[PDB]
Amino acid sequence: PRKDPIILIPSAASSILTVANIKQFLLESKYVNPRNLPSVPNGLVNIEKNFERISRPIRFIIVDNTRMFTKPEYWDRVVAIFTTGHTWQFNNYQWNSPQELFQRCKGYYFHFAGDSVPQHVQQWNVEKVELDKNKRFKDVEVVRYFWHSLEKELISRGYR
Repeated sequence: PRKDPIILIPSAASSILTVANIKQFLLESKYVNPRNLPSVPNGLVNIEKNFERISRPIRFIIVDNTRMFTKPEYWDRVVAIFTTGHTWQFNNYQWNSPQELFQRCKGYYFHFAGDSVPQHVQQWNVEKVELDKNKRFKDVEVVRYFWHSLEKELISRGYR
């Protein structure tokens, strides 16, 4: 696949990662409360990543909505989905049940250490990732691990 891959990150009130704070997190390994940053009017951010195990840099389109999906083939480009924990998140997705969706797209569920994971989310085939509420010294490693996790997924989906 050669078009830019897509990461879906819609948000709910409880979301700890949204399009508003995802760049700071993934590029600077700096976690910031998303309500304390400028909103992103179009719900779209771009991030370029140079992976160790992929030759060319990869440019991600990271969106909080599915308005860009004007042809079904856009859905084939979705390589990761951040989940809010609401099952209604997927209602308008090409694959709208979590079982099918997370069999073919990598899912993540981020939450604060100490906060319980909803039972239905625990059952989903998504990777649960914890962040400290009040310490930030682990963030560098969490982000390194996230990128490694995503790199592995890209290689498996044929990105070279």
